[PDB]
Amino acid sequence: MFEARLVQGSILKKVLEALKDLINEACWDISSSGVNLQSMDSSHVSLVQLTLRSEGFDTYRCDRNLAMGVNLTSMSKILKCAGNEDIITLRAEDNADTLALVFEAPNQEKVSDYEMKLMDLDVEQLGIPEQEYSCVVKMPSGEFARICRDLSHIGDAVVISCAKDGVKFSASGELGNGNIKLSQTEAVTIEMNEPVQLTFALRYLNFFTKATPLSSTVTLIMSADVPLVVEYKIADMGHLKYYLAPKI
Amino acid sequence: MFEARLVQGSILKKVLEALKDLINEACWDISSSGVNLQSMDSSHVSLVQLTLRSEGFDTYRCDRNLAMGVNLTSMSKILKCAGNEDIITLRAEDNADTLALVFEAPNQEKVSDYEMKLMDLDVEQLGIPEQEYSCVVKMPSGEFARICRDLSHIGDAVVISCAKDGVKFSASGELGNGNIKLSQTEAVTIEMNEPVQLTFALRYLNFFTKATPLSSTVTLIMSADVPLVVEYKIADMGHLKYYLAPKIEDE
Amino acid sequence: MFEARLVQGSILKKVLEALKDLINEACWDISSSGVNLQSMDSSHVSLVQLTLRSEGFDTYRCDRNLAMGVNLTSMSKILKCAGNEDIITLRAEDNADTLALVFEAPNQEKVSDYEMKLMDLDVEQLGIPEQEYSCVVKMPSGEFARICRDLSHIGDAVVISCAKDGVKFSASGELGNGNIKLSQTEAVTIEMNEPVQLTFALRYLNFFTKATPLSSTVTLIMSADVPLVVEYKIADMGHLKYYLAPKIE
Repeated sequence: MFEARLVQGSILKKVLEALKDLINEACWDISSSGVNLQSMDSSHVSLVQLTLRSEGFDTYRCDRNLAMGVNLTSMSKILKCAGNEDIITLRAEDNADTLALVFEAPNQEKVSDYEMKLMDLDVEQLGIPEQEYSCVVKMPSGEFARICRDLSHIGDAVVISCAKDGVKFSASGELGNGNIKLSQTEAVTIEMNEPVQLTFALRYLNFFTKATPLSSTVTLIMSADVPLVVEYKIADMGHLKYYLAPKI
Repeated sequence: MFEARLVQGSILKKVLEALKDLINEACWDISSSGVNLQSMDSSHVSLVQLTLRSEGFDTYRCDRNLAMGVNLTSMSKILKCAGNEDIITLRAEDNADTLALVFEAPNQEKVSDYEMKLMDLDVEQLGIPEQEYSCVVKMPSGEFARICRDLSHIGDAVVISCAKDGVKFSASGELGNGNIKLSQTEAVTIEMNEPVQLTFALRYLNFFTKATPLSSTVTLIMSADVPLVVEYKIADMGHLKYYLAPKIEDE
Repeated sequence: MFEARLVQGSILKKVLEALKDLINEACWDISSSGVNLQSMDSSHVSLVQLTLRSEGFDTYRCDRNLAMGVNLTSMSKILKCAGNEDIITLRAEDNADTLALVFEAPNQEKVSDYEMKLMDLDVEQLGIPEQEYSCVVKMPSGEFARICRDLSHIGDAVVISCAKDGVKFSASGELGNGNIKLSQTEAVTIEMNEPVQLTFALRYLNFFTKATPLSSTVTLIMSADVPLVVEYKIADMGHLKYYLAPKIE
């Protein structure tokens, strides 16, 4: 048996909202420590990793580890049927085949029960090398989303430069060019251990900022020659992290 | 002759909003007791009936019965020109041809006058079978609209099964299946005099829920072998009722 | 060297929003008295004129007159990158080629710098139409926008009839007709020096009401024989005026 009860169900809604634009299907790895999901995006450019610890659920039981193949488009459509204050319960039998989602309204007079067919996917885990923290930028998540949206009107790629005084986002295109300079202060903190200057495709960052509702801050972790990490904390539960390799 | 003054003009706006998605044209029957309208949908699947009693109007005068053929799209375009707090007056001369709508703002500095051409429509007598109240469900109108929208993501048809303790709405499709169970308590009341289980096309129920702004509650009246009634009360005036035949089973 | 600092940058955002539906490219004429723009719209029916006087800017310096050819679509995209409370500075070197727009948040922790390529345009050469103030109506801008939208559901043109006590807006089409009567009082004032009854295309007036955010009042200046003026004041700075001919003449 697998059964997990989450009183703040909107978390799951926001999680699915943050993944379906990027991934069509993926494996949810369920174990006694909680829920882990790792997947390349459907264009095989970026990597996504989700962690939800068992301690963040109001009830959690996992008799046997399972790897559930899920069409995220379908699961997101089902989670649109939950109200933002619903209690959400996931349940799956040993040897999978279907996953049940139960939404209990807080009045207690209405209960919704959805059953989703599970898919047959063979995906193997990619390893994540140890992180080098050359620059770490923590900033309001809405400000980062607006930065990416603004510069994608100028160009298709952003140059992120992190040096002692601050962090700069630059783009260049047919209409001209732009840059946005942030200095350390809705607080902005900058840990610069060695300067970095890297180029990234704005299309993928604009996908990553769909996780903005999960947290009021985002963390950017940059180092030379390794993927940028864009990370959102899922309070008292885990994280959603996106990895993106720099250009050229 | 005909003249009716309605101080809460937004009612008419909401009425037209609730009809234009289902029917294009309809005959407004005007008499001294008030306004009646009945029409099948443009696909002749569902039926709509509207009553606005003369007593719900602040002024009401009708010297001779009229059957006004109205393009509901045009009437809706005109009523979009009224503000939500406008006083709305309808006026028509004996033997019709046009309907006048006057919108008076509450400031009193602005008055709008619209004249709408009427049209010639074929009217087919339709009878309503007396209602059998096998199951009656009263619930918040917003909750019913959300139930219908949620399950139309799962499938195109909803099975409504009504039993002693409660009512269940079920759907099935690709993606899988879902059901939503309501128990008696934003109050939900369930009168089950005999069990009913019927299937209905979610597309038409989704048309019916465009009436949600007229009332905070909706009533579902279900019986075996007779069309479902989905009813919204128009407080202190009348009602909008929608009728939908169940889907026919296979074999 | 041209440099202009505007502490209420949202003015510039609203201006570009009020022009971009109507004009793709136009010349911004910069002089020591300020910023002037005039252009026919992209369909060559209506005329648009913008004035922003130097005194309205908190800083203003113009060493030499410039004619900056600007793609207004590009400029509006850049100005969407400014927040509504940003301080905006425009800057251009002598002999143009690019225009710099600097957006400073008021906390001072964020600064955005955009460089926009200018273009060489062959301007049409236009006079500003003659004025006669036969009738002048001042009214809330939102009410005027609502009148134009509502009647464009009835017909393609509005007949504006002006009398001493009030003004009437009428339209007619295949579904029927409508009129909206305003009397002099969110006040509407009417200076009627000669009676007027004039017809104008609602499609173009509906373009003009995109300037509604710049002002809570709009002024209609009507005459037989010269173009209607629809005017929005840009408070303590200038105006945006739209012109439409009453007749084909």
